[PDB]
Amino acid sequence: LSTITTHHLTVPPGLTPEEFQELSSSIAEFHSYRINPGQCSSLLAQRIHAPVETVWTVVRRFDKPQTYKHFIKSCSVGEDFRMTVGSTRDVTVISGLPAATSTERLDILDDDRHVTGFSIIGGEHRLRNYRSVTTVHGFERDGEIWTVVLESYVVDVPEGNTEEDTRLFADTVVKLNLQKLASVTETLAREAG
Amino acid sequence: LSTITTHHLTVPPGLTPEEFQELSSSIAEFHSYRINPGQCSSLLAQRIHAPVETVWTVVRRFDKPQTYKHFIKSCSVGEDFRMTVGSTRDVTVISGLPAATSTERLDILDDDRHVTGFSIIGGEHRLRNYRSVTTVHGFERDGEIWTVVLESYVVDVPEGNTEEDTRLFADTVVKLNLQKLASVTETLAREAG
Ligand SMILES: O=C(O)/C=C/c1ccc(O)c(O)c1
Ligand SMILES: O=C(O)/C=C/c1ccc(O)c(O)c1
Repeated sequence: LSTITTHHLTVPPGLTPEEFQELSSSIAEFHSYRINPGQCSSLLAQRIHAPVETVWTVVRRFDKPQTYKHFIKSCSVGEDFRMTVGSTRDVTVISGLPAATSTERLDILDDDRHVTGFSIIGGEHRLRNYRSVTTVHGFERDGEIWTVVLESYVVDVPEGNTEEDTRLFADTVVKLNLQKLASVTETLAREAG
Repeated sequence: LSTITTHHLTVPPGLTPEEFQELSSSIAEFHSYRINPGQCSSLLAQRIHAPVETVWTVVRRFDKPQTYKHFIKSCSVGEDFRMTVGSTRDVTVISGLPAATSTERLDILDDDRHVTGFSIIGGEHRLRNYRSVTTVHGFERDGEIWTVVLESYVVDVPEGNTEEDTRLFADTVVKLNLQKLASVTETLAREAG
């Protein structure tokens, strides 16, 4: 039947053991899921040479995912949008197929603890019933400062797909978007303002 | 009926007018196509802070596209592969769909002029009858050296797609792969060896 993910028990790629030891409690709290047959789940990590709040200022902008994600043709939130849990956005993904819309709901937004997350609630693409959580974490050593971003998801494996089929695709997309996040926020950090 | 592409008559994004003026003859020679209704074509450019031959050493490796492209699960050329025009490779693309194979043929390989190109000759994906050409070009100013990579393609627009549907997708993939090429070759340059 259902099982618990083990992301919080091993070092994900792109994290050092030292970083993992500081983050294991956060991974248990925010990046653990109860999964069912036909679902898969992964945890990805990205080190960023910028302060936490600089990274968080970009991560938290639910209305502007194109600021750090690839393959976004457009994203609309409509008038009267407030940055509050329950809000939705309509994302049009660059897919090489006829353009549709992924409708996504903001599930979590904690500016104190630097946690956000969302669910895909409709849209006809390769990530059915996708739900993800992103957390942002600060590190220091001898006055030097960096950030780690953790992003996990659960998603349905489509009929005819292997788990590897779906997991490798979703991991690749998340990893590439985190690399964009790292580039964008490192530029913001180096330029101050 | 058929028309000629105009890539050689305007500055593509990511190129300066000065760079374009030095490259317009190469764009006419290597990045111009006769296209038909139902096809689209684009030219993309990427500046790289590395010497031409450093970039070319990576660009030319037809057997190892994963060295600079994203979304490659595997690539096989089989025993007795020689780097010669007419050779093929089997590329398995990370697609979130059940894994298949894009069979691709090496169309051009000129180590003197730094031109290569390939065609997708089978594979059941979003880039039917895709053909592309990549050229690598050196620039100098006051002893400083850089490279521009130009990559163009022609591809079929699937039934039900708009030209923008296909062109935005193919452009995004090419642009992201060129960014990876820039990162990989800039690292090779900075480390020498
Ligand atoms: O390629 C697909 O099949 C879907 C990709 C996708 C779907 C929803 C998003 O928010 C997003 O950034 C990417
Ligand atoms: O996403 C698709 O539909 C196909 C992508 C694709 C197809 C062939 C390649 O060589 C490649 O790098 C990517």
